[PDB]
Amino acid sequence: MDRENILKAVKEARSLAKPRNFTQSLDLIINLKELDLSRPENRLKEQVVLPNGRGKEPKIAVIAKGDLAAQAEEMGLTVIRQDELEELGKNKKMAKKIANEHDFFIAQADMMPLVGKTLGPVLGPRGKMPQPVPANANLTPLVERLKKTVLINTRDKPLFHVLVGNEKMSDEELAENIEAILNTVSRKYEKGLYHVKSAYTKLTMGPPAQIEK
Repeated sequence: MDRENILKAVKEARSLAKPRNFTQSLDLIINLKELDLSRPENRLKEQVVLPNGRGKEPKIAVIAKGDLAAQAEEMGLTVIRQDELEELGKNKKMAKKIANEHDFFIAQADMMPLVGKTLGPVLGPRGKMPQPVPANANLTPLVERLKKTVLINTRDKPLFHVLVGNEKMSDEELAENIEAILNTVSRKYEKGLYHVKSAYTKLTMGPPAQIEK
């Protein structure tokens, strides 16, 4: 899992991927070996800020009110104010829709029990429960980080995928994105990257090419 060998598997995944009428994204498949995923201390669940971003920007919703919601409308983010949160509670159709349409949710801190009550049946099963920020937080740092945030999640199984980017990125960029994920498996566990049995790269409709080591 050294650079020149990630760069090689990124290149072999591209070359083997028959071109399509959309920009295919590159997925990383990690196989974990020797770990007990019945103990939660061994389950990886991290937010990694990829250095080079993630291909298309993720849609972000801001459940707030006041200045914090004045900033998000300004940034062009989807704003769900308190009033609109109450109606969404009565309407499970419109609630599964906002959830399946946004990648990340940010809620104003004090609105979280009210989001727990109203949108909670939706986002919680979906894993999109909002990240709380102070009522006076500046959303610009936060939204910057989140535009390049993906989420490693083993749940209970020795296997996971993470998107590391798309076709329109260089091999070098996708190398440093994959290396940013691997450096995280390595940081968690004390034997390090010994728990990576095999690791593959793949385009959306490409074949998978394993990273040599």
